[PDB]
Amino acid sequence: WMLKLIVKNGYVIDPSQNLEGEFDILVENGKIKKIDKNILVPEAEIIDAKGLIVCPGFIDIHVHLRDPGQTYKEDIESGSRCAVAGGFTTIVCMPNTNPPIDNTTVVNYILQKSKSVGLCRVLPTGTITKGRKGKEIADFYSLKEAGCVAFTDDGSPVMDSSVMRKALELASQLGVPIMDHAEEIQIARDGILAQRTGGHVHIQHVSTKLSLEIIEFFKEKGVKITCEVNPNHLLDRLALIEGVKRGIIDCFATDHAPHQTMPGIIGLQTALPSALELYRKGIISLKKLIEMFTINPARIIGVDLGTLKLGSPADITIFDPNKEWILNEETNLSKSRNTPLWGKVLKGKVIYTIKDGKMVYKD
Ligand SMILES: [Zn+2]
Repeated sequence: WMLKLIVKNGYVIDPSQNLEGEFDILVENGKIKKIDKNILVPEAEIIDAKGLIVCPGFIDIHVHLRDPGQTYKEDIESGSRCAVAGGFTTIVCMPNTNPPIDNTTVVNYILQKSKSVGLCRVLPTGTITKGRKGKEIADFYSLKEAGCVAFTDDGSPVMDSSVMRKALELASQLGVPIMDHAEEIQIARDGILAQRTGGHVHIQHVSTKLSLEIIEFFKEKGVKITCEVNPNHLLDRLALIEGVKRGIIDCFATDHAPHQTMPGIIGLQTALPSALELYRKGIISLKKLIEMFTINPARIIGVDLGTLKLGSPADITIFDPNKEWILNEETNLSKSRNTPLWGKVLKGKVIYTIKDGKMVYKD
């Protein structure tokens, strides 16, 4: 047993606290104890983070773990390993498993599997409708009480506006978001219903300038609408890039989508170097990049993660923004390989991931 850990010599960035600079972090018994220039205490393990960025552990709010149902493509274990290698300490799994996440048995399965794997926290979402069939609303209260943090029929958009409106009403009562998603009309419908219900809607896919302008319209009017983009897809790509620059897009989300034969691509391990390309091209600041992986996704799902506040669980990611590497058979932790980044030089690499004060990944 080791009780204390010092992360020394790193560049700490914690946007939730407007904190940034060359600081050490003292972790004691799994929680953040002190952040200061220079810390040294006896009987501590020391990580030397010189030349690295130290930030809250990343949160990935759109992952397909294919478990249950298609576990030859990915499973909770392999997806969890991809996630911590990518710097993520918390991942949110989508409910289009087989069977789908529409009852408490499936929720329990995912939570028990995740506890047995012991790498990142896996938060389940539930379906909006029973069987994702689009007709009959699921039991949100029971699903939420079992652990679901959001609801979506992901895979297939909810088509009936009356179903979406009911879901947003129930969601508003429970304080959780609905995740959704011809594109432009659906986003407008969701914003309008979010405004009328007081519900929070998260838009999972935006591909056009008009879509971004509509979202920004709703955000300016104070509607609880947020959206995401997959950094791996950024390299209407140019319109998306402007949306990121202007702050319309709240968060990066991988949409890790394992396949073995739009197209969905795997993404957990490459999210960071992809995002860092936007930083190197001057599209976003480093602080904004970290926000979009930490505090912003944390706020979208309403969890007290994505910070380095004192007393918080010590979920910490430590990365080298300039380290070149390649996603290939030597580094891939997924059961699938479906990404146009396969075999290409990436720049930016997680070096350590720490969850509850324990090193769960090391480069
Ligand atoms: Zn999806």
